[PDB]
Amino acid sequence: SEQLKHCNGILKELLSKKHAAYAWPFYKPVDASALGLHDYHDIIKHPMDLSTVKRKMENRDYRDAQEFAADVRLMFSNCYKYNPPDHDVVAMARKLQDVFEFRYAKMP
Ligand SMILES: Cc1nnc2n1-c1ccc(-c3cnn(C)c3)cc1[C@H](Nc1ccc(Cl)cc1)CC2
Repeated sequence: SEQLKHCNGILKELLSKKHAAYAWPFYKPVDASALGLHDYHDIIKHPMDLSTVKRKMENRDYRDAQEFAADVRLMFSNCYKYNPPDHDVVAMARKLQDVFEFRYAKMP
């Protein structure tokens, strides 16, 4: 749909070089074992990341823009849930979510 094209545009922007300084932690699933975060999957029931959103978009998994937005917001919420509020990754999440929310609000 036209709204899903707008969502795909947002996704492309979130993955683009101009946001890479703060978007990079969200590019791929959290590899909890690689990071020593042995409680991550006890705390985060539904992991999400931009590569998974992209795969879902490419596979036409999303019914509508609302479903896409719920996944992007789940990704940020997982970050806010797991990490202390003063962690660098939380500051990066807030900045990337600001990009997302302002452009999602421009949906046709
Ligand atoms: C998102 C998110 N939500 N919870 C976490 N993550 C996260 C995802 C990926 C990476 C990572 C590390 N390497 N690669 C290639 C990816 C690091 C983190 C966080 N760690 C972190 C993040 C940013 C900075 Cl500046 C310092 C530490 C802790 C776990």
